[PDB]
Amino acid sequence: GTSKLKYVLQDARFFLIKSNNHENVSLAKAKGVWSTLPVNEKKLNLAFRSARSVILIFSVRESGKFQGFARLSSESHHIHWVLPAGMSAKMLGGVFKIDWICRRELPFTKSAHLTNPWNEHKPVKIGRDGQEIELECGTQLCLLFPPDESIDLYQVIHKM
Repeated sequence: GTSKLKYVLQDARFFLIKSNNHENVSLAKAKGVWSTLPVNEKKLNLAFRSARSVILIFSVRESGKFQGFARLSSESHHIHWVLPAGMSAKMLGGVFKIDWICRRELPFTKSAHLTNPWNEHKPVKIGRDGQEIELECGTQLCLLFPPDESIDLYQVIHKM
């Protein structure tokens, strides 16, 4: 049901994560980890100390979809990521642990009614990697995803 999910999302912060390939999101779902660029790694570390839950909502560039969402379980710490033209293995060296909340997709067509105040009220799908999503927009976006019956939020709740 949605009750435990709403509990996890209560007073959470939300960040849009953009990945240039599906390979890295699949790796993150398999291994429960994410790495980002230092500007964003600093923001997420700050946010992790500031809020009961920090939620990353993932979208693979050009997929037209979100691929799921997850809660930070740690700050970064120093995996075989697939690097784009220009990115370095040292820039992605900081590794966050994450607990997936939903590994199911949501097409952007289903989130067209949600605008993000922190990105000039553009549709929530629009945003650079690391863009923060305002509370109400982010909560509604998470609730649009199909429920993921493989996930038991009980152990997620037993970390907050």
